[PDB]
Formats: sequence, C-alpha cells, structure tokens
Amino acid sequence: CYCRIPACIAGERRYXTCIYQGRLWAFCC
Amino acid sequence: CYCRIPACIAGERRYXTCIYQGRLWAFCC
Ligand SMILES: [Cl-]
Ligand SMILES: [Cl-]
Repeated sequence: CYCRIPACIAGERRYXTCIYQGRLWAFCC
Repeated sequence: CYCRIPACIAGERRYXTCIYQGRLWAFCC
C-alpha cells in the first residue's frame, strides 16, 4: 500500500488517511 | 507500506500513523 496525494491510482481503494512528515495523505491499497 | 495495530512488524520502520475506521494505526514501511 501507499500514501498518496491527491488520490489513489487506478486499481486501488482508499482506507483512511496517513499522517506522514507533517502532511495528510490518502492511504491507498 | 502498511497500516498496523498495535505495532509494526520486526524489520519494518514506523514512518508515522494512520487513521482508519475510527482507530489509530502505525504506518509501517
Ligand atoms: Cl500541509
Ligand atoms: Cl505498501
């Protein structure tokens, strides 16, 4: 899985949010 | 990378936190 901004890529589903290095990200798997 | 409760697995590094389903997770890579 990956933390992404602004959205997941094709095939992936968002499962909440990452808190990483002072930013918020979509958690995508 | 993965979001895990209660902790990352040995070999992984905790890079931050996830929020998903009203819970706090370790963000592990
Ligand atoms: Cl920001
Ligand atoms: Cl991953």
